Amino acid sequence: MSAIRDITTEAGMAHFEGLSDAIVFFHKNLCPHCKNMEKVLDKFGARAPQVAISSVDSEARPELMKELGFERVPTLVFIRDGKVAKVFSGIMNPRELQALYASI
Repeated sequence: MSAIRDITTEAGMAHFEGLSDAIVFFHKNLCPHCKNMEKVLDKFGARAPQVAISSVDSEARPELMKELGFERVPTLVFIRDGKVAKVFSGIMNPRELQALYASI
């Protein structure tokens, strides 16, 4: 129902271009807001077992977030069909995570 932890070795474009479904939450150790994303992604994964949610430690891979299109507040990135279908920077709730996901 949850897998939220760094997957830098499975988050490169080289296999992300060949995946079917993947979610990755970008974050930093110095971040009050990043907490909320864990709480809501837990309840999302528990309602969406077929998709896997990990994190990425963006502070220790600042080029990976940059090439994936961003450099800002905590960000949710969504892979579908062997490409990035969404990049969302900012806060969400689980009910809206479900709606965003189901819309992709």
